[PDB]
Amino acid sequence: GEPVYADAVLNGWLTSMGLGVEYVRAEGNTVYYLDDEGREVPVLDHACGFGSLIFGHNHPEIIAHAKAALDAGTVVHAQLSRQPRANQISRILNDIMRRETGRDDRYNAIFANSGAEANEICMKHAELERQERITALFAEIDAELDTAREALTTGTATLDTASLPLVDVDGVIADIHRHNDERRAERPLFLTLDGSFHGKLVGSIQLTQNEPWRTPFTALSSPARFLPADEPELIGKIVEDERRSVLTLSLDDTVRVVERDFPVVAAIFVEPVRGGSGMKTVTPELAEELHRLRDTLGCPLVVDEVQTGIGRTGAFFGSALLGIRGDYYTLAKAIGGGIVKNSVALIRQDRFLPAMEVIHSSTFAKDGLSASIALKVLEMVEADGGRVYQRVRERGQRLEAMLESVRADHSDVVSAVWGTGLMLALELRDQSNATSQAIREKAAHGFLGYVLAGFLLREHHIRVLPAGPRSGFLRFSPSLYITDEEIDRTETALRSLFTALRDQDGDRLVL
Amino acid sequence: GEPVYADAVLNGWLTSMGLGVEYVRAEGNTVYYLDDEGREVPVLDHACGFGSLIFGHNHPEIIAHAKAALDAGTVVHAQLSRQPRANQISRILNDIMRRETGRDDRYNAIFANSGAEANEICMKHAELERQERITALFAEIDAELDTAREALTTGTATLDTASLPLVDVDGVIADIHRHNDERRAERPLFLTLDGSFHGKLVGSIQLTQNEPWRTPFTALSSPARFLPADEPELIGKIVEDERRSVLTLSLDDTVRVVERDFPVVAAIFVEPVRGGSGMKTVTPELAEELHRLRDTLGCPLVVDEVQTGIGRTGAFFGSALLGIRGDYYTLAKAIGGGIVKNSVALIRQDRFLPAMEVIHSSTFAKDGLSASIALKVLEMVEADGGRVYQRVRERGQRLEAMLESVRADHSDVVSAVWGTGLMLALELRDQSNATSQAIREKAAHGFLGYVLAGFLLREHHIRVLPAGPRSGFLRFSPSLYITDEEIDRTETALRSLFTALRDQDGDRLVL
Ligand SMILES: Cc1ncc(COP(=O)(O)O)c(/C=N/[C@@H](C)C(=O)O)c1O
Ligand SMILES: Cc1ncc(COP(=O)(O)O)c(/C=N/[C@@H](C)C(=O)O)c1O
Repeated sequence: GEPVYADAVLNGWLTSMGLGVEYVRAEGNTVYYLDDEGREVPVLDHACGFGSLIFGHNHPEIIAHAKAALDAGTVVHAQLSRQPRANQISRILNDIMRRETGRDDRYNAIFANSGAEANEICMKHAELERQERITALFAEIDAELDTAREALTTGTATLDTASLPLVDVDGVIADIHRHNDERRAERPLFLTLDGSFHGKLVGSIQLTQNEPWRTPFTALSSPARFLPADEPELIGKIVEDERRSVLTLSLDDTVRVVERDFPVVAAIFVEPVRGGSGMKTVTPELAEELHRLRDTLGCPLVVDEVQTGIGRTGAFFGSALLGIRGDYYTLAKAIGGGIVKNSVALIRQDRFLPAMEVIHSSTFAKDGLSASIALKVLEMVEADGGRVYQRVRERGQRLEAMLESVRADHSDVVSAVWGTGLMLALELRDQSNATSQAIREKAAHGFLGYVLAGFLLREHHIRVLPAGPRSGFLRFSPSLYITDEEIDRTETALRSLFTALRDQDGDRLVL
Repeated sequence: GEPVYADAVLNGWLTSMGLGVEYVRAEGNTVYYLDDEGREVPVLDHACGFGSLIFGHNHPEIIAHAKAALDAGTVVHAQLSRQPRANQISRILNDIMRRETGRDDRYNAIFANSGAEANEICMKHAELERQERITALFAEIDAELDTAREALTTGTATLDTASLPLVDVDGVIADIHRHNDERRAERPLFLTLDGSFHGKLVGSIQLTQNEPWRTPFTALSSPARFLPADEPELIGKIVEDERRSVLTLSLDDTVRVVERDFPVVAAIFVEPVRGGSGMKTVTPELAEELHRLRDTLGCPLVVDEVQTGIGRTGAFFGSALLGIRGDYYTLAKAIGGGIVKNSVALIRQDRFLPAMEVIHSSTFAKDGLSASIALKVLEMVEADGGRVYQRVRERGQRLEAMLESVRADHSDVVSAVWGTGLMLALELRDQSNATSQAIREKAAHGFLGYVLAGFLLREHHIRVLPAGPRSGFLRFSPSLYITDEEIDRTETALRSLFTALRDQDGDRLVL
């Protein structure tokens, strides 16, 4: 009961899951904690900043580059001056996306500080595009109203009174303007997939499924409809329910009050590999439903590659690998080199509203230091003719094979292997009906994955963090330097874990 | 017409204002650009990352600490493990606020990546406190409805039908539950001051006055009522207009439908020195209106010290200097040492809802690198018995005196000096009726301050950026190492500028 100033509830909970440890140094795929005697104990990191460390902890090339930038007196804070590195970074991502998609499209870049901040840049730019669409529609409706009032007052046409349910000339027009203004000021919707994770700020959290993370904040910001990824014959009907009309007058002899489409949906968000769903890759059938939706509503499709980008899936863009044709793209995690904080929103130049370049800004965005490190990260992942993607793919295959080898012999406690390249997960079978009270209680609290992670830490010196809404998945997203030995030690560790879980050995698994 | 991938509109605009320059190196209060010959031209930086650089660009102590942290293999990405540096940082801020306010209050710290992110942590925690208050109110209304239905059905009391406008027993209760649920799901309000700047993300931008920055995004998120800072006899009426009622039944013989207060305001936000208002310090009368409002509505008062904190005003907290008694505090800018990105929300432990420690999170938040640099920044500003605050105050006084000396002789084009410590500004008199076409056109576009900044750049090698919604203020927020010579050069530069503006020399001022 001494004074505590941060992290008491968080540390209490980590301690009870068996994850109460302090890492004092990190290098490559290894984090070190101190044992009772003050010796460094090495632990294999499969979490790696939730997929921030494609090149591992404190990669010597990234550290040396950072130290060189600082020794050179890089201008970190040069707001409202020419910062050509922003353009140079966007040029490279532009060239990479052209190469990987064969599409000769150009993208404007807006930088931020976090993946949620890049996603929110896209939500704002989306809303700018919806205000454009709205101004134009309302401009046409005024024209239609002028032309219907000219026809009606002169006597060239008569108002059809069978259409009057939908609301005297001047009065019916006022009632239309009142209905339309009501509709105009209603919040927009965003469309996401079930299990979607797009960040936890006031805007982005509404785009994040995890119910305890989101539902307390529901009232603050525009909501998302979470479209059922696996049951996509239903998406069509869910978005059709969300159609909203404005009113105008239609001239033919006869004038009629008629409904016209109002743009409600600001954007569609998608993860090429679904972090909050336990690393499920978007299927071709779903990609094609999202394309239909985007073409149908004429809002942008935002591809969140905060986690899937910068080579993780064995291409630079996972959207490119899985055929998702986005309008806007977002990057963060690995672009900071595992040491700094950087993010980018790529908005197709044919859609990009130039106001955004001067009405949106951030103190720290586009800083000199994270700009230099981004150019280094892009140089490293592009080096030697794209062989780094090849290494991700071959390490990814080796590690997926091990995970499948383990599932095949422990299918009683493992349902699936999910993901691609080095963004993988094991789905754990429900343990809410477990023999051991200790396990069953943890499973019923949504903690099972954390307990099991605890086991792997204390018994095998392997750092794993769960994913998914009830910690029903074990994440494996290590560096492209993961060795065959480290993969064998992980296999050993998982056979041990899934053998104890089979045996319902609650005393060994739960403290 | 070559391909461009970022910043084309932004660079076009900076070029036309005469601010089209690239700074290649920075040290202390100096930024260097390259002249036509490729020689370094030194420029005095009065912008300093909008007040991020209390210790200047690339302070040797901060650079050396950062290089040591990187060479030690700092664990940057240790998510969901014990990170004691978070607690150690919060301990120090806690001790500093106690010392400066004499209040023995304790604060929980939640870290983020940007000032907007810290402000949005506070908006979310505010909304968590409003959901608590709402659950409790609705719990009591159910009880009052049970007790009114028991009284009415048994016959112990009769329903008074003069109260029925506000909506048969069971039917009037359903109509109350329908009204109440409607109200429950409505967006909350935030209260801010006129000219308020709190960030530009989906949540925070609604809290930011600047109309072109905000009005396009109005539909996305809960709004702010911008309270008139100078006319605070009107605030009372503005907040009273925003009162909203729920309905219940009140038992006496007689049952009556009655209105009860619904909690609508999530939070009050304030800057101790108002960045978006041209560096106006909050007056005691306004501080006391904000205290009244907070005590009256029982929502938290959030003190945004993103810009005013870490010694800028001549104390660590500007709230402490000006007697603002906040519930939550936010810090960012200087805490990154001018090289990394870090922010913190301090929430009073008596109000702090422990769910927030586990339902809110961020990939980059609380990273090892910015944590080590924060501890260094806090060591430096606290060093040698608080003499750093003394130096801010004496440098601040010297620079304010020069700005007042300049206003006194150029009161035709300068209306006021605003701010405190090293967070100062000159208010420029309106130039929309200027003789020179060139000046008048720029003033009418809101660009006057940028034009003048251009002059100071090209004619005197001084970097100044404007503040305020029509760039009607010139900001001066340099490092505590600003020399007497640099202050003299700034005086010379401003006499020159304000003499040309007096002379309406549009050919010298506008390119
Ligand atoms: C796909 C995706 N989008 C957005 C964000 C938010 O980025 P941020 O603001 O944290 O820098 C994250 C973070 N994903 C990690 C936290 C995870 O699911 O473990 C992410 O995985
Ligand atoms: C008082 C205040 N609050 C919040 C923010 C947002 O912080 P961020 O997300 O940019 O890191 C800033 C930035 N203020 C600068 C931009 C200014 O007043 O010009 C700020 O000054």
